[PDB]
Amino acid sequence: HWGYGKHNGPEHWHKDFPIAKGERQSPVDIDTHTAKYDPSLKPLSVSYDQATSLRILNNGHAFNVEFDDSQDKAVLKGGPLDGTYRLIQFHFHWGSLDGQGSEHTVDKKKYAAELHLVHWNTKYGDFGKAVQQPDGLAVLGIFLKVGSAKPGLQKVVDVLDSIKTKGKSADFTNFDPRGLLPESLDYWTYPGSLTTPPLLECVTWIVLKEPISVSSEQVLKFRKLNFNGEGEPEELMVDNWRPAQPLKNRQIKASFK
Ligand SMILES: NS(=O)(=O)c1ccc(/N=N/N2CCCCCC2)cc1
Ligand SMILES: [Zn+2]
Repeated sequence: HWGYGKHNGPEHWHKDFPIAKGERQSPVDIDTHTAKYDPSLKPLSVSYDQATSLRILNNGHAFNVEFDDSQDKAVLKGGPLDGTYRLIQFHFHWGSLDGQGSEHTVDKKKYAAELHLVHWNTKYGDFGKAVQQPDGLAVLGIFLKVGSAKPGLQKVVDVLDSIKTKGKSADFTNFDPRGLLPESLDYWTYPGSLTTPPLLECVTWIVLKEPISVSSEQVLKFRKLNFNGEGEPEELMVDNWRPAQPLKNRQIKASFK
């Protein structure tokens, strides 16, 4: 099966999933000088005050914090979006070292990690139907740099020892994702894809310019997770990021400056 190992990583994915070589793949390098400011872009509206987390899951490629998406609660709207996108899960990608880990890059700069808040367009009724549409998902991407701790991340970090290995889950209620948001909602946006198989071309990407800082100790605990299941040979869950893909016929737009 696909993964991030020595034999099944991103450069192999195209054999099982040929849209890996498609026209709107993610992530990309954000060349900041060529992104154009679009005065028609609206402020992002992030309304997470009623978000209801339920569980955290090691899915073998990352960990997902899952939400109740059966009511109109945590939604994302505005920005470049038409309509209303509901939060279903968040997860991260990260490196073996602080100098790599992000999926998007900024002028070729890699960050230590990247948070993806995944939302689906309510017009399609559920997530599984949304991923089949060109405007089905909106993923809010947030860079992580290593410096001062993020206090609103620590609840996630501390539960990680309970989901060390693939398939493990733990109840995870009352987690407030507002504690993961940088001060500014300035962003870049472009049309792209899921960054893991099946690599579907269904995402409006919204990448915040301002990173969040997390501590070395916090990111070190991400790197103690395992890709393998319990009782299998230990493979640390590190470098679970896809490299930048060709921009092809795409423009990245900036909400600022
Ligand atoms: N890394 S990412 O945010 O682009 C992302 C978000 C969500 C994803 N969910 N993928 N699934 C795809 C198969 C269809 C339904 C199950 C979830 C995959 C990748
Ligand atoms: Zn992701």
